[PDB]
Amino acid sequence: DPEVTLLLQCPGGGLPQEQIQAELSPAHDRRPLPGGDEAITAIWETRLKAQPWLFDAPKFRLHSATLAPIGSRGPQLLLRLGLTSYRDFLGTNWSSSAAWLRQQGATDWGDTQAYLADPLGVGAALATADDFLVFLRRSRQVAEAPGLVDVPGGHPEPQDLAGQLVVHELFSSVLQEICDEVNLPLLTLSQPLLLGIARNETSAGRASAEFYVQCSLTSEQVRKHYLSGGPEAHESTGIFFVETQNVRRLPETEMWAELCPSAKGAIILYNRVQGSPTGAALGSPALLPPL
Ligand SMILES: COC(=O)c1cccc(NS(C)(=O)=O)c1
Repeated sequence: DPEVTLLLQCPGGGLPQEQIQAELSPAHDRRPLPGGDEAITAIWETRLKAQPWLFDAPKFRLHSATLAPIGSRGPQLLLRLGLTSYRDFLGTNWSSSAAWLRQQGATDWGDTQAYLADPLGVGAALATADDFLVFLRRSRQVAEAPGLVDVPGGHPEPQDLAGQLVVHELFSSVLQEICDEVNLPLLTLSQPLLLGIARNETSAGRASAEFYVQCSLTSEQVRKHYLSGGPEAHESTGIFFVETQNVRRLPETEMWAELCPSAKGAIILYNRVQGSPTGAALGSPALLPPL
């Protein structure tokens, strides 16, 4: 799957909030463009002159993630974070010259991402009480991956000492996206576990943190909550469910060609970190059938 690469696969079935450190530093920001940031300003002015109702927004930028030696005690992951914006994103990752910027970045900084906004997305493998994952159908009238299948998530907005506040706002925000879009009560939701981080190669390699959340409602109750919002309560145009049994082989189904890249990352990481049993019990041929 060339539109998704894994940057991080978390250990021990996935990492709780309490085992993650963030470092938020201007050292982690995008580098100024070779000819200067005037190019970003130009693209932005042109866009507002077509769509004057648009507004800019801060985003978290992923610089890198470092995993501790496996089976160690103490914090298991360090996320190195800076700040970007919607505007810097439109002017870099979504620019026509994004492939050229990545190459100038290798030359100048030995980093394909150095000239890119790279805002950090979040997504969820969201399981029901009756062992299904939740999927959403994207509007055919939005710009990014129109009419494709997606999982709940978003692009959180800002505001280990501030670092802990940052990690808390990342975990908080995956639950908040589930409450806003799927219309579920917060109290039906487990604390998220981080499964890993995936990169979208169709969007110049911008990264999404992928989480696992369990809901106490059955699929039938989740559908009722979703639909009871009405067309204005969600940006998606439908909801649907696949048995966890059937997620194992989803990359061999015709559904795979319809999944947007960040949802592909969420399913691959769910399969590697939450699926894939290590024990004799869940390893046994009758519980884990071959091929
Ligand atoms: C490039 O953007 C930043 O680093 C940054 C820092 C601080 C605040 C914001 N907010 S906004 C609404 O201007 O996009 C962006």
